[PDB]
Amino acid sequence: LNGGITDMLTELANFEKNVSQAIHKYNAYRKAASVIAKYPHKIKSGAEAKKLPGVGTKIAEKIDEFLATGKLRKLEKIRQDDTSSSINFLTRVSGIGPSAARKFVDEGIKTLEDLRKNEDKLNHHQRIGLKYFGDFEKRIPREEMLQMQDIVLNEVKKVDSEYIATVCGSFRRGAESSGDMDVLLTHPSFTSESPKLLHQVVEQLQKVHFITDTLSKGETKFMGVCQLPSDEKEYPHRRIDIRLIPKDQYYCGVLYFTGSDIFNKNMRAHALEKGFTINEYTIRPLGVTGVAGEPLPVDSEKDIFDYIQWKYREPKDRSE
DNA sequence: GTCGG
DNA sequence: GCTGATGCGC
DNA sequence: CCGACCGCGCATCAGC
Ligand code: NA
Ligand code: NA
Ligand code: NA
Repeated sequence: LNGGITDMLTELANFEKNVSQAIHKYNAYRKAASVIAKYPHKIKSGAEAKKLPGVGTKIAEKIDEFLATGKLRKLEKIRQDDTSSSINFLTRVSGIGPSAARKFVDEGIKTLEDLRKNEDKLNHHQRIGLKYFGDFEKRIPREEMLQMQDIVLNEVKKVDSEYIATVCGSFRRGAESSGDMDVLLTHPSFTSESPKLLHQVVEQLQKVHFITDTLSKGETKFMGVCQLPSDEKEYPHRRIDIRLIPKDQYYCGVLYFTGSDIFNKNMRAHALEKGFTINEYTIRPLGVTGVAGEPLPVDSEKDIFDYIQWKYREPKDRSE
């Protein structure tokens, strides 16, 4: 209903992140765009929007200007500035953030073609981002997410049957498509109390030509690129993350990385109401002075809901 | 840019 | 070479 | 009025 407005706000967000290097303004604009996107009426004025949380005085003014004129002069200015628009474009390459993009543009590197000419000036991450520029911007239909899941769960199984693997994100909530694949991994041998555990899994996924490129990889986190097996149309390359988490912190991690972010907000709020604090890693009781005690045992997501006396919420009912 | 202490 | 800072994506 | 707004793992750099 307010597609024009939320587009305007997103454009402003991208400009603050990429050109102004103002990450909190970026997120303020995103917050505004989200809350307006969800508003079940066609906004008729700035004052109306300002009733919404995340929408303040300045955004209300831009909404008035947009509604009267169908544009923002601030945005037209920005779009007609070659430097700003080139900086903004270059950050669409994974690995090229606001700093690299400004540096590149400063020396006349402004397009994909320019990057290709200057690949010697890119780091490994950036080269991969450039290589799969188009594929990385594609969404992943749920039916492919399911084929990808089966591959990952099976190959993990082949390395060792005690591995536990869970594909999280909006996917786990029943999303009809995903931006990437986020995999949480654990193993009985890994706990916060006390060895190539992730490597063995990455190596096997490479072995079967599922994982095709690595952006980064250490003992607990892998970020890379994967592709489904193809005499017909070859699949786009996709971003996959794999995180190795201690088993005693595993289901808190699943909970967190399943979201939604709004769901996590309401659940941490409710946990506090009842004398617990939940973060990505643990659920801890609060003493009366507000001192967090030791992390509680967690053997499943359900355990966390139990502790705070909340009725178990199916992942697909976790929109908020 | 918006919010809350 | 070593340590701590920064950039980056999440 | 003023600081918070998540903060972490990894790659790379800055400074030594
Ligand atoms: Na508001
Ligand atoms: Na980028
Ligand atoms: Na605050």
